[PDB]
Amino acid sequence: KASSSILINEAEPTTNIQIRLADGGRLVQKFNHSHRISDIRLFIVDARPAMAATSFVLMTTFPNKELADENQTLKEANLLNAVIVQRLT
Repeated sequence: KASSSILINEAEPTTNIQIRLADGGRLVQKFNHSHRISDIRLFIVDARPAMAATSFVLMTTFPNKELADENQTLKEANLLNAVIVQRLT
């Protein structure tokens, strides 16, 4: 089952990415530093009813860099910003 319930524990430091829609839509995504952004694929697929065919992108603001994962933990990307911004257009 797509993660979907990816929630940030209230006892450990984890990264949380939020996504807003240019049409007045908003979604919250919480990820763990030891997880792989690949998990987002199942999560998105779970709530991918409208995104079905929407051009979107995910990027962080602090360092101002384009997302970049791999497959292992999330911090391994060296970009663990904790709070990232995702745009939907």
